[PDB]
Amino acid sequence: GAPPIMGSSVYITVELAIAVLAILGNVLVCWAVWLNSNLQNVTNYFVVSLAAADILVGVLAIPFAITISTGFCAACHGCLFIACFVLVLAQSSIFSLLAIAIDRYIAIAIPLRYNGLVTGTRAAGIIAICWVLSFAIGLTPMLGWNNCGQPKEGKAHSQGCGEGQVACLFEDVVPMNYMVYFNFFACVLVPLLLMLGVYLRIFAAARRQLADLEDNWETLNDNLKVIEKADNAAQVKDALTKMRAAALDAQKKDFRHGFDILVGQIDDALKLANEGKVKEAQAAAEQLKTTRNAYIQKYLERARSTLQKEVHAAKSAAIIAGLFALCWLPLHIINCFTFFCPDCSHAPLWLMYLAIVLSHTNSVVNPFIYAYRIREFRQTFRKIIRSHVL
Ligand SMILES: CCn1c(=O)c2c(nc(/C=C\c3ccc(OC)c(O)c3)n2C)n(CC)c1=O
Ligand SMILES: CCCCCCCC/C=C\CCCCCCCC(=O)O
Ligand code: NA
Repeated sequence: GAPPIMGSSVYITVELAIAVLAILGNVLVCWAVWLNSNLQNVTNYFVVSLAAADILVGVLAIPFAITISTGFCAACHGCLFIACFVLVLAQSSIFSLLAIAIDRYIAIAIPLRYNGLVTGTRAAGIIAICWVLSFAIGLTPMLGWNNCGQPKEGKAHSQGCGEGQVACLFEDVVPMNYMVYFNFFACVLVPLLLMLGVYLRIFAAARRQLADLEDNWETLNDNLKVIEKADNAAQVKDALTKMRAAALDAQKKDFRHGFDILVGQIDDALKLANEGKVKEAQAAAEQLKTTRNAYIQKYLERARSTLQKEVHAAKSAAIIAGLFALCWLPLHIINCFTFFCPDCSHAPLWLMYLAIVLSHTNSVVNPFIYAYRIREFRQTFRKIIRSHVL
């Protein structure tokens, strides 16, 4: 049996190395939001509420993890705070993720009423409510759902613990039924499943909007080409009416003239054919071709350009929410095993160290996703390096 101090120096070093990277990267995000006003919006106010949770991980949660690793003697309730504080920071992070997904869903689904729903002051109050709920969910064991009533007297005397003190160990103070049913299934697994469902509606609604533009465009141009080889005066009344319903369906100030000019030329062709004049109406329809291929077609590509921009942000936020579940599921399934298969042997200590270290890594990857995926966060970052390194 090798001395345990050697088998722990690499653990403390990895925990301290991750803590330093968690404090620097996330503070840099909070510094860019305060500096650039373009980064000040409802979406990023939830990013700061998440970066603040990642900062406190490397400031308090990681020092708490190194402390409990020793099993030091302390009051049973004082040990509960050191063991369950990371649950508070993990709860608000889930709330920030679920809040960002809802905000992006409103932007793509209801863009006309987005400015009326979300507000700088309405989002700030949601953050405060989420932080209060995260303390309630995270500190549930301190309200009596703990193992203080049945302390392990054999280990208390072993660490030389005084009267009333116990060996601060997570599995000995936090019940497993709380970690698996109340924390994992209810407060972690269920919220993540909703995030998966909200993101499916976002990408599906975006695809539906793209299909309308192409379908509304197909109904526009292909219907006008029908009248170029027409037969009766009513045969063009159908095709011009098909383009009229598609002109308004696609309209849903640079295009304000563009549609008013094109729809006006359309109505000046129904009546021209409403009187039997088929050849005179087709001549007025070539005037639509200029409008179609000059003053309106730029809108269908600008609207298509904005949709692709908005979806790109939905992927960037979904990548972050996906990386959160990846870093936290291994720890939760280990608990599931210890709780569901008692005949099984408990997971070895070296695997417990990998699951905990992996769960702390989540507090480091988020500042990297903002840069590599958001252009404005990159440039604001770079201005901080240039205006600080010198
Ligand atoms: C809520 C997240 N969480 C756990 O899930 C958890 C846990 N500790 C255990 C099991 C024991 C353990 C683990 C590592 C050790 O040395 C470093 C050790 O000596 C014992 N678990 C299961 N902790 C970290 C203290 C925790 O905060
Ligand atoms: C950037 C990292 C900031 C945190 C640095 C501090 C890390 C260590 C924190 C407290 C360790 C727990 C204190 C326990 C007292 C000694 C235990 C013992 O001697 O048996
Ligand atoms: Na986190």
